[PDB]
Parts: sequence; C-alpha cells; structure tokens
Amino acid sequence: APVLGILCGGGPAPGLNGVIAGATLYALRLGWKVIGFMEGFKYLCTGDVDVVKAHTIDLTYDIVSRIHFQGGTIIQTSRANPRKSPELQENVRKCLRALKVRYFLTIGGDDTASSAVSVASGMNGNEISVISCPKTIDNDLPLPADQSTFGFHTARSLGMEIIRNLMVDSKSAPRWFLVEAMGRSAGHLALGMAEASGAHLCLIPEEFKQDEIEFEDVVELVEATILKRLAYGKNYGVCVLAEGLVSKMSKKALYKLFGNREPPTDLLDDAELARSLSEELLKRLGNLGIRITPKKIGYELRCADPVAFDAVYTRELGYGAIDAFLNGHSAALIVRENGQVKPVQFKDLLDPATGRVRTRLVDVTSQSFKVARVYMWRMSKKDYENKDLVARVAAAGKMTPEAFTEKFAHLTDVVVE
Amino acid sequence: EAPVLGILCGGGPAPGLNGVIAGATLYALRLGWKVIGFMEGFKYLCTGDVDVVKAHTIDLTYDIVSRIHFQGGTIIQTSRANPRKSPELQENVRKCLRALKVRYFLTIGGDDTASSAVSVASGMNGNEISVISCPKTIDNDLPLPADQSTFGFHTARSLGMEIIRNLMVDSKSAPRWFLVEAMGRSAGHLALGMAEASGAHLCLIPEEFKQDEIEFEDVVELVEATILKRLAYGKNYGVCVLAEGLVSKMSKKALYKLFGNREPPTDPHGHILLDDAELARSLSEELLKRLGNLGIRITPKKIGYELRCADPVAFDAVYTRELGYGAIDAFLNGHSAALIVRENGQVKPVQFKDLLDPATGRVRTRLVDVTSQSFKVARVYMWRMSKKDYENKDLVARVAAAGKMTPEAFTEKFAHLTDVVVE
Amino acid sequence: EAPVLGILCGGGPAPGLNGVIAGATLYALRLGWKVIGFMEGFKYLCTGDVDVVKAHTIDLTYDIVSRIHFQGGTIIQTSRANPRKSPELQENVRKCLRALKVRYFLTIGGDDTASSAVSVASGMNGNEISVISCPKTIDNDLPLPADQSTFGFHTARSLGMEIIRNLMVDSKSAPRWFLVEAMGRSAGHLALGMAEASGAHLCLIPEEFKQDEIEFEDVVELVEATILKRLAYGKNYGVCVLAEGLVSKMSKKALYKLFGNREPPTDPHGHILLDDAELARSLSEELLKRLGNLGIRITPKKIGYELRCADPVAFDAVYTRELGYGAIDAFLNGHSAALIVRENGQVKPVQFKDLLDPATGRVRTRLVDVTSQSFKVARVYMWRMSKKDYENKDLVARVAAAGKMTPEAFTEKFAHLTDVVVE
Amino acid sequence: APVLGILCGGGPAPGLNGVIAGATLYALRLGWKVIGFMEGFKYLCTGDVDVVKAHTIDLTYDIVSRIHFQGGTIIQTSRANPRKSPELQENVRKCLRALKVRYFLTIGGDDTASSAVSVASGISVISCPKTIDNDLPLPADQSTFGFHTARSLGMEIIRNLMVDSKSAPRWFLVEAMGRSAGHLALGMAEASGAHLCLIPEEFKQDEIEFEDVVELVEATILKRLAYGKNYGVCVLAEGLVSKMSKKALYKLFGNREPPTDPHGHILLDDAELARSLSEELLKRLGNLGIRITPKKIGYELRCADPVAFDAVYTRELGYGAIDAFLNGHSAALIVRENGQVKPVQFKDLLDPATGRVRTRLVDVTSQSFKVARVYMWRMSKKDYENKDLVARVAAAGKMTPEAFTEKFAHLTDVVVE
Ligand SMILES: Nc1ncnc2c1ncn2[C@@H]1O[C@H](COP(=O)(O)O)[C@@H](O)[C@H]1O
Ligand SMILES: Nc1ncnc2c1ncn2[C@@H]1O[C@H](COP(=O)(O)O)[C@@H](O)[C@H]1O
Ligand SMILES: Nc1ncnc2c1ncn2[C@@H]1O[C@H](COP(=O)(O)O)[C@@H](O)[C@H]1O
Ligand SMILES: Nc1ncnc2c1ncn2[C@@H]1O[C@H](COP(=O)(O)O)[C@@H](O)[C@H]1O
Ligand SMILES: O=P(O)(O)OC[C@H]1O[C@@H](O)[C@H](O)[C@@H](O)[C@@H]1O
Ligand SMILES: O=P(O)(O)OC[C@H]1O[C@@H](O)[C@H](O)[C@@H](O)[C@@H]1O
Ligand SMILES: [Cl-]
Ligand SMILES: [Mg+2]
Repeated sequence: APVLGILCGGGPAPGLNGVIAGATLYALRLGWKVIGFMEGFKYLCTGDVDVVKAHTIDLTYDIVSRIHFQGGTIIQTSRANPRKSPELQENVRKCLRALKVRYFLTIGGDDTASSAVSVASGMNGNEISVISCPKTIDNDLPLPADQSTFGFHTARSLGMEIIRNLMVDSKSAPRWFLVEAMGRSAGHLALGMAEASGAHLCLIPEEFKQDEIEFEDVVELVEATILKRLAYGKNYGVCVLAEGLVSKMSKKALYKLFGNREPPTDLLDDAELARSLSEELLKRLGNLGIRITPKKIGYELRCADPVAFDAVYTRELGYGAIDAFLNGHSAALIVRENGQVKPVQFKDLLDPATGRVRTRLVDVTSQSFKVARVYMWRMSKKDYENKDLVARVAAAGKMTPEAFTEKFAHLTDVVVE
Repeated sequence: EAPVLGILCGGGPAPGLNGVIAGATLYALRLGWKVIGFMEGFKYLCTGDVDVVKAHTIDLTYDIVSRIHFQGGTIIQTSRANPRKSPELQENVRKCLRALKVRYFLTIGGDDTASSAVSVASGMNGNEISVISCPKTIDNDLPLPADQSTFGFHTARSLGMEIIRNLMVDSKSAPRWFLVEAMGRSAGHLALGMAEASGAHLCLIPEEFKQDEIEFEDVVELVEATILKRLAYGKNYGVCVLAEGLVSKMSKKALYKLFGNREPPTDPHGHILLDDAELARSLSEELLKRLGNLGIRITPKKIGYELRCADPVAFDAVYTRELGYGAIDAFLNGHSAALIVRENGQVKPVQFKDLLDPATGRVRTRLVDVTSQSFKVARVYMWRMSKKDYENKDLVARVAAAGKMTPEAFTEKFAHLTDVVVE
Repeated sequence: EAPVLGILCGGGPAPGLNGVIAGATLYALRLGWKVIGFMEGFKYLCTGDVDVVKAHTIDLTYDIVSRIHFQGGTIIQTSRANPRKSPELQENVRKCLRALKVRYFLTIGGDDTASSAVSVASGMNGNEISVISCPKTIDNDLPLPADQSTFGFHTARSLGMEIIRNLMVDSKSAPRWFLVEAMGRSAGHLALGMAEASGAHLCLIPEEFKQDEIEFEDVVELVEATILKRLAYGKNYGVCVLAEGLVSKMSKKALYKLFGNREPPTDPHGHILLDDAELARSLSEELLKRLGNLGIRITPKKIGYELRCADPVAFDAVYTRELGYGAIDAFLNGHSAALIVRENGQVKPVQFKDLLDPATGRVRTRLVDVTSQSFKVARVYMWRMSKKDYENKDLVARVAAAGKMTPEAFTEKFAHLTDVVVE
Repeated sequence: APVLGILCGGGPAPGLNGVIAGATLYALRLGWKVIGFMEGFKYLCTGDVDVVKAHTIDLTYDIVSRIHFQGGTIIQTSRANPRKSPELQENVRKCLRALKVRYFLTIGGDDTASSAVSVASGISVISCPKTIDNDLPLPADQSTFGFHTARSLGMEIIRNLMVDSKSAPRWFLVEAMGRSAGHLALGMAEASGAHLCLIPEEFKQDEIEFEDVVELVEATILKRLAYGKNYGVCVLAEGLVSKMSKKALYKLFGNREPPTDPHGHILLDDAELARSLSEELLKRLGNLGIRITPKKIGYELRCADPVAFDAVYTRELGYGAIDAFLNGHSAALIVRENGQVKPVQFKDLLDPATGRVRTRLVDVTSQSFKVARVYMWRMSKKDYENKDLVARVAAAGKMTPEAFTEKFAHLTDVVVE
C-alpha cells in the first residue's frame, strides 16, 4: 500500500490535530498506510534511519479518531530546517526513500513548506509527491480579504475571553492594562482581540504612516487615550498593543526601549514593549491617580482546543491534502478560498521581493478598520479642533490647552485617521 | 432638539443581540442622538396606548450599553408580537412612534419583524421616520453569499460542538448511542455544523432527502444501518445528530407514527403542533426494539434553548459590532426599508424588496447546499452505507452478521435507502 | 518480576475517573509495579476466556496516564457487567486474574462494582490478591461527613450552573418559565446544587416532602404558586429546578397521571420503568392549561448525560489524585476488601461494613438534610409562598389577583401546601 | 428603616458580587435600606462627607438580582487603608454617622478586616473573608471565597501551557501571583499536574537564596532530561521573592540595588522572578536543547465569573452577614465551618505577636502537601543517595557525578523533604 508520511513544523496553532486527522482518516479509507514523523524535520535531518524510526509512529484510526477536539500536535513539532545545507536535504531524502514514503504532507509555515519543496526538487517525481498545508495563527496569509487562517479564530476568541476578565478587573479596581499580543508579523490578532473585547485602544504597526516608529509617539498615543478617558471620569481601561510595533521601531527607539542601554544582539524577543511603556507612562500620569500594568497574551493561545470554525476548517484541509495527492498534485499548498479547498502552487503565492510567501497585513483603509477605530477612545483630527473637548482633556492632565496641543496635536500625522 | 433612535428586538434570541444594540447606541450617542429601547418588541407598540409604551420603553445610555457586548440575551427583551397582520395594529405602532418622535427606527429580528417594520413605514412620511432592520437568526437561513454566516450562528455552533464533545466521550466511555436532536425546523445548517465540528458519526438533515416527503421508517433505517456498520467494526456506541427540520418534511403517515400512532395534535386554528413532536425519543424507542438484543442502548438528547443566549464568541462580537455601526451608517446615508447585512467583509444596507422571493413574497430561505464541496466532505467522515458500500459483498456480510441477519436479508431491508438521500 | 496492579471501572462515568487511574498508576510505577487496565469493567473478565481478556486489556504505562488527569470519562471505558449475580462468572474472573497474576486489584465503581470485587476476593487466598475499590457517584449520595462532596460532584454542579445561567438569560430575554429536570433519582444534592448556585427561582427535591408518597397535584401546585407570586411582582418568567427523584416518591395514583392517565410502563419482570417518565414535560403541559391564559409559556429541559464526562474542575483533579495515591498506600499497608474514601481532608481506607446500610446490603444513601442551615439559606433565596405568606392578606390578595381568582379561592386551593413540604 | 452599608476592600476576587447580592437581597426582604460605598475606603478616608456622597449608590433589587453570575464588584474596590493613621480612622466614623449606617459590612482580605475593626472600637461591623490567596485564618481545609475560581481557571491556563510545552518542547516558568502564601501556586500546580512547584512555605531557612531557587529548577529539568523529556511546566509562587535575602534581591533585579519607595521599603512588584530565572537557566541549559519561557498568571483570575462552589459559598456568607447583624454580633468575621455559617469574634483570630489578622500559610507537614510532592519531578534525599540515578542525571547535564553532588546535594537542607 502507498505510504503517506506527515510531520509538523513551526509553532503550534489550534487545529493542527484536525489537519492530521482529516488527512489520516481519509487516507486510511483508501487503504493507505500513514506514518507521522515526530518533531518535524528534527530527526530526518540526521539521515540515520534507525534514529528516524525511533521517532516515527504509526498514525492509525484509533490514534486520530478523536484528536480533532484537542489543541497541540500529537506528533509534536520543531523548527528543524534541512534547507540550510545540501547534506541535510539529502539526509531527509535518504530517510524518506528508506521508508517508501509515496505521499509527503507537511503542516507548518513557509520554512516548513520550503524544506518540503527542497527535499522534493532533488527527488524523482514518480517516487514521492509532496504537499504542505500552510499554518499560521497570525492570519497573515494572502487569502481573499476577511478570510481567516485556521487557528486564528480560536486564538482570537480565547484572547477575547482573557481581555474580558482584564476589562472587568480594570473597572472593579481602577487601573490600565497594556496587553501585549504576541506575534510581530502583523496586527490581525491584536486588533481582533481588541475589537471583540471592546478594548479602549489598539495600536498596530500598520496604522503608522511613516516607515519607522518612534518610542515617544507610542507613549503619547496611549497617553492621549488615558487623558481623554479621564476627562470623561474614567481613570481605567485596557489598551492592546501588537508586538509588531517593536519590529517597526527605529534604532534609537530600540535604545530607549531597552532602558537607554545598547540593545542585545546575536534580539527583539528580549524586548518588553508593554512593560517599557508602562514605566514611562507612570512617571507622566501617576500624579493624576493612574496605575498602569503590563500583561502578555501569547503562549496560552497556541494549543487551546479548536473552536468549531477551526474544527470544520482543518477537517476540510486534511481532506483536501489527500484529494490533491490523488489528483497528481505536488509542490502545492492546500488552502481554502471562497469556501473551496484547492491546491495552489508555491510560486503562485510568493512575493517576488521576499522569496517568502506574501504577507497579508491589516488593511487600515478598509471599512472594518475604521469601524474598529470608531469604538476606541482616542483624539481624532476633529477632536483636536474641538476647543471644548481639548480644554476638558488638557484640564484632566493638569496642563493648559496650549501645552496639550503643543505635545499631542502632531500625532494626527503619525497614524492614519 | 436631538433626533430619537428607537430600538426593539423581535423573534427568538440569538447570541450577539446586545452587540448590535451597543454598536448602534454607542455610535448614535457620539452623534448626539437620543436612544430609547422598546421592551419586548412590538408587544406594547401594538396596543396604541402611549402610556403603556412609555411604561415599557427605557433610555439607552452610555453606562447601560458600555459593556453589554460581552453578554448574551437582550437587555430590552424580545417578543413575537406581529403588527403586520392588521392595519389597526400598524396604525397603533405609527401612533406610538410619532408620539415618541422616533426619527430612526431600528428593529433586530427575523423575517416577521423586518416585514412588520416595512409595513409600519409605508404608511409614514419618509422625512419624519426612517426604518432599518438587522436580520437575526441562529438557523443561518438568510439568503446571504454562501459560506457567510448570520450573527449568532457561530456561537450556537461552537457551544453545540462542546456539548456533543461531552456526549462523544460519554458514549465511548460507557458504550451507548446518543440521538442528538438539534433545535430548529427551518434548515439543516445548525445540525450539520455541530456534527462536522464534533466529528459525530452521523448527521441527518431534511435537505439530503430527495423525495418531497420523508417517511418515518426511512429515518429509522438510516440510523439503523449506521449503528450496524459501526457494530461490524466492533463499536457499539456513537452519536447521531438529527436536524429538527426532518419533522417538517414528513408525510401525513409519517407524522401519525411520529406522534405514537395517535392523531397528531392540532392548535385551535388547525396547525399541527410540531413543538410537541419528540423526534429523537420516537426513533430511539423503535431502534431499541430492533437492536437492543445486539447489545445496543440508545438515548435521546435535545440541544436548543441553552444555545440562544450563550455569550457571543469573538467572531459574533465583531460581527454584531459592525452591524450596529452599519445601521447608524444607513440612517445617516438616508436609507430606509433596508436590511443591514455583511457581504465580503463590507457592511451595507440592502433593500427588503431586493431580498424577497417573487413567488412567495417572503424573504428567500437559504438551506444547506448538499451538492457543495463542504457537504461532500462532511459526508466522508460519517459512518454510513454508501452506494459502493452496498455493492461490497465482504462488507455487507460483515454488517449483516453484526445485525444477526443474512446478507440477502440485510440487502433487502436497507439497500433501498440509496434512493432516499443524495449520495 | 514486578507485582501486577489491575484496574477497571464499573457503573456510569463521573468526572475524575481518569484522575484516579492516573494517581494510582503513576505512584505504582514509581514503586516498580506493572499496571494493566481492563476495558469495560468486568465485561470480559466474566467470559473466562483468557485470550478474550488479553485482547481487551492494555498496559497502563507512564506515557498512557501522564496527561489523562485533564480528561473526562475513562480511557479504559466502563460497564455494568456484574459478576456478583453468578459464581460461574465470578470464577471466570478469578481464573483470569490468577492467569494474569494480578496481585493488587483496584475497581472504581458503584455498589455493584465494589460488591463484585469483594465476591471475587472471598474465593481467593488472602495472600495472592488484595482488593480495593474506590466508591464513585456523581449524585453526591455517599455517607461522608456532611458538606463533604464525592468526587465528580463539583464538576457536575458547576457545569449545571452554567447551563441554567443560559436558561436564566433566555427566560428573561424572551419571557418564559423553564422547568429544568436534573437527572438522577437517588438524591437531591445535584438539583439543589445547580439551583442554589444559579439563583434559580425554585427547587423541588423529594427530601423536602414530609409525607411518604408525593401526589402529582401537589407538585403542580407548588410550581404554580411560585409562578403566581413572581407574576404578582411583575415577572412572568423564571426557572424551576426539579430533582428527578420526585418521580420515585410518587404514589401509585400520582404515577398514573404522570404517564398520561395510563397504566405506568413496566419491564418484562414487572418492575416499573421510571426512566420512561417525563416529569418536566407532564408538569409543563398541565401548567399550560392552568396558566396559559395569564400569558405564561412553559418549557421543559433535561440536564443529565452532558455532565458525566465533562473535564474535571480543579477541586476534582486534586481530589482524584489523592484517591489514586491512597489506594496504592492502602495496598502497601496490607488493606483489602476496603473502600478508599476522603474524610476531613484525609484519604483513608474504610472497611465495607462501616458504610453498608443493614436494611439494603448496599452502601447507605446520604440525602439532603432539609433541617440543616444550608438548606434554609437556599430556601430563603427562592420565590415561594411560606406559612407566613399565606397569613399575609395583602400578599394573598395580589398573588390571587395575578392568578385571576379570589383570595378565598387561592387560600382554599394552596394553603394546604404548608403541610406538604418542610418549612 | 435601618441602613446597611457595604464596601469591598483589597484586590477583587470571584464571588464579591455574590456576597453583595446575598447580603442585599436578604436585607431588602427585612425592609432594610442598602447602600454601597464605591472603591472601598478610598472616599471614607477623606473625611469629606460631600465626596463620599458622590461615590455611594443605592443597592436595589434590580441592581443585585443577577450579579451572582458576575465576577468583579459592582461597587468597585480599593486598598485605601484607614488603619495607618488615627486621623483617617475618625474620618471614616464621621462619614458613617453622617449617612446613619447602622450595619457596616466590609468584604475583603486580611488587610481589609484589620481596617474594619479599627473603625469599630468607637454601628455594627462585620467582615467577609475574601482572597484568591486563601491566606485567611479559617478552619483548616476551608477555603476563602474566590480561591476555587482562581485555582480552576489557573489549572485551565496551565493545561494550555502543558500542551504547548510538550507539542513544541519547552519549559514554562509560571509565576503565580500572590506573595502572602503558597495556596494558589500549589493549587494550580497540583490540579494541572505541573512538574514542579516551589512555595515559600517549603524553605527551611528564614531567607531564600537566589542560587538555591535556580538550582531547584535546574535539578528538576536535568532529571526530566535523564528520562528523555526536555520540556515541562514549573509553577513558582511569587512569595519566593518576599523571602529572599538582601543579596538574593540584588541578583534578582539584575545585580542592581533593589528599587525602593519614598519610605525605604523594597518594591517587590518590580521584580520579575520567572523572567530572571529563565535567563539564568537558559545560559546553563540551552546547549542541552532546553528552552525556557516565563509566564505570569494573576490578574486574569481575579474577576473570572465565580464557579458553583464560590457561588454557593458567597450566597451563604452574605446571608450569614445579615443574620449576624440581626443577632447583635459585631467585630466578627462570617466564616463557614462544617457547613454552618457563623460569626467568629475578631479577637479570636488575632496574632498575639502582631496585632493584625493571622495569615494562614500552606502546612507543608500535612498529608496533602506530601502527596502533591510525590507527583512532582525532583531530587529527594534518597534520590541523591542513589548512585545509579545520580550518574544518569549528571550525564544528562553533561557533568561528572562528583560535580552534580557538589552543586545540588545541599538542597536537601534548603527545603523540607
Ligand atoms: N473617543 C471616544 N470613543 C467612544 N466614545 C466616546 C468617545 N468620546 C466620547 N464618547 C462618548 O460619546 C458620547 C457623546 O459625548 P459628548 O459629545 O461629550 O456628550 C458620550 O456617551 C461619550 O462617553
Ligand atoms: N463510513 C465510514 N466512515 C469513516 N471511516 C470508515 C467508514 N467505514 C470504514 N471506515 C474506516 O476506514 C478504514 C478502512 O477500513 P476497511 O474498509 O476495512 O479497509 C478503517 O479504519 C475503518 O474503520
Ligand atoms: N419569595 C421571595 N424570595 C425572594 N425575594 C422576595 C420574595 N418575595 C418578595 N421578595 C423580594 O423581597 C423584597 C421585599 O418585598 P416586600 O415584602 O413586598 O416589600 C422585594 O425586593 C421583593 O421582590
Ligand atoms: N521525580 C519523579 N516524579 C514522578 N515520577 C517519576 C520521577 N522520577 C521518575 N519517575 C517515573 O517513575 C517511574 C519509575 O522510574 P524508575 O525508578 O527509573 O524505574 C518511571 O515511570 C519514571 O518515569
Ligand atoms: O471510532 P471512534 O473512537 O468512535 O471515533 C469516531 C470517529 O468516527 C468518524 O466518523 C469521524 O471521522 C471521526 O472524527 C470520529 O471521531
Ligand atoms: O511526562 P509528561 O508527558 O511531560 O507528563 C507530565 C506529567 O509529569 C508528572 O509530574 C505528573 O505526574 C503528571 O500528572 C504530568 O502530567
Ligand atoms: Cl497485555
Ligand atoms: Mg494579602
């Protein structure tokens, strides 16, 4: 019987198990034998077939029949990337040939899909066929606008639930939370949690007009929101900050971010955007009775059990992977577009400037973004021109209307309106 | 003085109603509008008494609506009171809306509610009142672009998946079959959504039956063949999801059997009382007579009222926020007799007449498309006897033996089911 | 080689079973023991065929059990196969346990399961096998010190509260009364727990009735008085929780009305089939006849099977970890024919004789103590007509008016209920 | 009619609304008038009766009928502490007499109850035990309300981190909020089957050393590594920080002088215990294939909706508060023992040495703690004496058995065994 081998690469996203079971269950009805490599390419990279066999498992009906309820990956995952060396690619080729893998399904990001493509291009097209299923919780794939990636709905819904608790706590015991949403690729996740939870502010890198962000501008964008709320009698709130703001910050901004010290180097993961902003905002606003606390939302989302939307989603993706193999496809991506799962060649989706799959960011000109912005607390262009409002907000911050305008009015050219 | 926006809810609740109320109210308040909410839909506007209406309307203020986007239900309640059946009632609603000086009238409800709103408007000056309705249904039966859901549907489906998950674990731990009846007779979207998400072993919806009228025996035999096939692979347990809409497709003879070989009940005016039907219970009794001797136990379970007012999931919190906004946007843009709907990520008003089915005069009902790719995928992961399966003699012998019957007896009893449902 | 510990589950599942399996297994593995698990309780041990038993036993290894403390249900399944009724079966179980060289035998189940384990033990030498059972019940009906719960009860109560919350929001949003029937006829702990936690407007348990047999009319009237009193305060909706055990206290005449003025159903052996009763539905139909004219709609809802295999809450995860440990500790200390129970924060073995009720031969049933302060507190926050209320002429006039009847009629009809239930 | 005034003090806990609703509903059936002071003692401490009047609300039936489902507190809370000054204490009395409060119910932790009694020595005063830290001196085995909810949600969050730690091999250092005691950290850890839990109660000496904490985590990671597992979750009580010596705090803050408030007291809130330990352990263990990430669990627990156990608990506590008022009790705490709610005089609960409410910590000699410890991964005394085991672990850490013994064996005198 033909052998289908499955592995996962990259970080988990809710629904991985749904893709594994969707492919495996359908393949088993066709009489296929299904195996799963543990920890992605980690052990295939050694080329030692005994080591690979000690870290592969038989994906059977009993194993996969009920994993569609569970977050995580039953075959685990890794960022092992055989593409960096030609010897590693040939090790993976040597182990896949040894196992008689006819169909090769990888579930991972592009680094994972590219590894699959590298191993295949140096391999006869009649012995092995290779398909990758693109996974990302960041929702940054180039699908038709408003169409989500699998695992995103789960990550957003649980994030909404955590922020709900922080909104209740911020009101019950007046304080501001700066919630840093993990993920530096795009602003989909931070804005999704913020809009759903009715957070009072959301900052994403996509809304900044100039190419590089300055630390002072981020502090003042949050500062103006806190003062405006205070002008309406509210000394509390929640502001959600996409971690991707950090990767748009200038070199000088990163120097201030790390405590006016030299930034580490091989290192954006050591940055604490929400914490740094909290320290700065407390000096400026503490005298007004404001307390500010950072909170990170990230790792607890990756392996939450999938919500129904992602359970249906990943079942249809697993099916479509087997369907593509049957139709002779290879070097393709299983994606869902306009309700149809279909294979799409890797090159059809690449951005020529990057060599990586094209990244879809938040469209800050769309109506969805402007609607989210309407329900935020912030000072618009029109608001700065309203002298009754500007006087009340300035007074809340114990500064003159001229001082307030002098400091904050420029922010309308910092971010889209 | 400031224009008055009045809001009411009609029909049955769905998760996200409060989100539409908060989106409309908060945006309207930033425009300086005054916002009021009628309690229990058209119930008191139908009386024409302005004192009764005022005793059952409330001022929708910032503090009231600021944090209801987290909460299920309706803070202004709802009702099925329907003024469209009478011109005196329509004129009563007009008399009370004029009295309260409602400039913008937003109804959040089903088809009966939207039709009532337009009827009340056609006898009104287009410069004094403007009317917009927001379409609500957990049944997902609105004529929207395919695969795009109505608000509250995602919440109802996700909670339904979680409940069935408990029943799937319970069915395996203590071998048994559950016949889960999903509430809703309009369409099969909800039953099929929960089943596919939960990996249930079977789903039956009215849309998959070819003939115009379903027979009780056919439904019994579709479940029976599934139980036997699982039993042929050593599994004496499972979950089967049944859309309540199977009942409303059943023939006269099938309904007589459904109600216990009794005359089907009827209301004063002559409508058969399908709410009193107990589909899952009736089928369980029959399947237990046939299969209990094989070691099969079957139990019915209904999933319905606990879904309607669950707190909205994030998808519906965003959805209903954009709808509440879009209603205010439609008022500002001079629209009236329109329905706020979302299409390809864009909220826009769509005229009520544009959505009607010309043959019926009512809004067209979107059912499950059983020819689509999504339905064929759902069907692959179910346990069932397909056309090809009935031709596989090795399989038919294994299943027949599980049911303690000859292979010819099995083929004679169940094989006709391939002409009952689309394959 | 290493001592063999065999584990099986009997009876209906309860949240935390897996926690007991993992607590016992992990500790035993640190001791160097070999751990096996029989699938579906005594079902295959009853056959006596050792090949069949081996085909339905599994090696409980570290990797199998390391992360099952999060999961509801039981990974080794369960069954009600009861070898206690036959020694031919008991000796089959003995034959398979000797063949597998089970030194330590742990059963997690109800009274039938614990009794079966001891019967298999009384016919073996005390040196070759030691037997411990962990008593399981989601009904909280074990004779532990008062206010101390059985494992799985906290989870079932908390999930039941969550379901009723959705019904409380739905009952207010779309005015209606829900009759929530909590499944389980043993006791009233579960129904009262969900009701008190959720602030339900009424709860009826068999324990609060003074007389030995309940009458159908009295149950109807106790709910009816609550609906009328709420109606007198402008609320035409609510939730009432009914313990299913009301059915098992009903008189012969009461059961005749319950089943539709028919003879109660019966099994082949003549015993009555109370599972076919629909307590909430029958009361709903009757209450609709009496109160529908007042604007009341009433709907039944069952809460039962979705509770059994919910994932355990933290209280039950810690609880079942301590029980699994205490079973291994009891084996190590030479105990046998004992029950692992937790009392006053201490897990300890308790000999079978300490817990049996001599009248039954089965474990004693702990019911709700309706004289306790906890019950009086729960009763304070319900909507109901007390002794004092019937003597308050101002109140009786408003409630009577809500029911469109004279105060003389109301007192004459309902006043006797103060001798029906404890006050 | 008599006036019952209700306030909340301290940090929020799930079930606050349940006590407000139980007390208010029962009091209203008695014909009482019920008012709620906003933000605890914040405004009563000013002595300005005009300000207090602007921050009190009438607790009515429609307000409280359905808040037993809701986390947080509708009358908010604060840590305003009239106990620190006699001038403040008389301010609270002046405002309460002005409002003619006959019955005064405070709902709060140990800090709150001590404030309540100070106001009383000169109206009837009752306090209800609140704290997710479970650190009130209640009868043994009886929890404070809100503890069950905080622990159950904490278990659920850690479950997601456990699935993520195995799926994408890594160690999470979960910092559980609360420096008072170890109840919360040990509860979440035991329920979630976490691989290690460190609480201040298990340390023998009066002062913890930073190196000892690092090494307690290090030995657990190496032992797991000796059994083929390069991942896990370790739960750390924040109270480890408040036991650390002056030198341990210097290393904790980055070999900095610890921050301090204007009075000379150290600012432990600025400490990042889990983050600091992660940095140190990554330097030592990164080469072995170990990744370590810190995660804090705290503020998202405080205002979760109450679980059924806390809903019933706080319903009975609110009732018992009114019943104590009816029976003439004062300066008492409503507590539950053996299913009976009863008032317990405040003097019975004082620490003769401290004058403040006694703080109940984890009893590390109890059977519950010994069982929890059995299911952890750690090196006991007997384990350090097992030469076969010591060789296996030492090899996992790429060190000789002599090096391992010299570094780690002393830890048996650092923590109870
Ligand atoms: N930036 C903002 N975002 C959302 N709502 C706001 C904002 N500013 C004011 N509001 C609300 O808009 C309404 C109108 O404010 P005003 O024009 O000051 O009466 C009030 O209910 C405010 O709370
Ligand atoms: N109707 C069905 N739906 C889903 N899986 C099935 C169905 N029928 C058989 N299988 C599974 O498909 C695989 C192939 O079985 P076989 O037909 O014996 O080769 C086995 O794992 C079966 O349990
Ligand atoms: N049976 C009951 N259970 C709980 N609350 C009640 C009940 N009857 C009346 N109440 C409430 O108790 C308060 C006092 O009512 P009254 O005695 O009419 O002034 C009001 O808030 C009523 O709604
Ligand atoms: N510190 C520990 N805590 C819990 N389990 C352990 C610990 N150390 C070893 N184990 C497990 O206990 C069993 C006994 O291991 P061994 O003594 O090496 O045979 C194996 O399943 C180990 O994985
Ligand atoms: O055989 P089991 O253990 O009952 O598993 C049921 C499985 O049966 C199939 O219908 C589905 O494809 C699976 O998703 C489902 O879980
Ligand atoms: O060894 P794993 O796969 O990491 O499992 C983690 C286990 O580690 C142990 O500490 C516990 O006994 C288990 O309850 C826990 O789940
Ligand atoms: Cl075996
Ligand atoms: Mg404290």
